Amino acid sequence: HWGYGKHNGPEHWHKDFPIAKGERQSPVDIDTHTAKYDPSLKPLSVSYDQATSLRILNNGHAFNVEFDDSQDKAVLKGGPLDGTYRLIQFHFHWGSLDGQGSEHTVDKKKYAAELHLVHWNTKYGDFGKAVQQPDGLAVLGIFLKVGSAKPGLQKVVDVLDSIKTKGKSADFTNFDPRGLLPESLDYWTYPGSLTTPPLLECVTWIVLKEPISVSSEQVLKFRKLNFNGEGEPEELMVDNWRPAQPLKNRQIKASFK
Ligand SMILES: Cc1cccc(S)c1
Ligand SMILES: [Zn+2]
Repeated sequence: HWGYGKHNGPEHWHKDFPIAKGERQSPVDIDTHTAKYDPSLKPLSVSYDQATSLRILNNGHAFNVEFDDSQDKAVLKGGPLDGTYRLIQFHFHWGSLDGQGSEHTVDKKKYAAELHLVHWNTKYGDFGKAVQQPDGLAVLGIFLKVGSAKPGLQKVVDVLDSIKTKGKSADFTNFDPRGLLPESLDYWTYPGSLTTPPLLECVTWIVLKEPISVSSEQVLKFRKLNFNGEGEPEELMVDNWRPAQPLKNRQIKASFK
């Protein structure tokens, strides 16, 4: 099955998921000089005050912090979006070395990691029906650079020892995702896809310009997770990023001058 190694990595995924070579795949390189400012973009609204986390799960590809999405809590709206998108989970993609890890790049620059806060369009009723629609998802993408620690991330780092291997989960209540946000909500936006199989083309990407800073110790703890299950040969969970894909017939728009 699919993964990030030599024999099952991104260059292989198209054989089980032909949409890998589709018309709106993600990630992409953001060429800052050609992303035009769009003064019709409305401002972005991130309302996370009532977010209710439940659990953290090592899925053998990344870890997911999962939210109760059964009520109208933790919503993203405004910016490029029509209507309201509900937070369901967040996860990260990261490298084996600080020089690589992000999925989107900015003028070919790779950041050490990238956070994806995944939201579904509430007009479609739940996540499963939303990923059958071209405007079913909105992903807020946030870059991480290594410098000062992010205090808001430490509760995640500290729980990773309890979900080292594929299939492990842990209770993870009362985590506040506002502590993972940078100061500015200036962003780039474009239509794209999940960056992991099944690579579905459902996503309005909203990629923040301002990275957050995490410490070298915080990211080193991500790199101690495992892709394998318990009792299997150890394969460190590193380099779980897909490289940039062809932009094709797409324009990237900037929310800021
Ligand atoms: C499940 C899911 C949703 C959105 C983006 C990614 S990379 C994955
Ligand atoms: Zn992702």
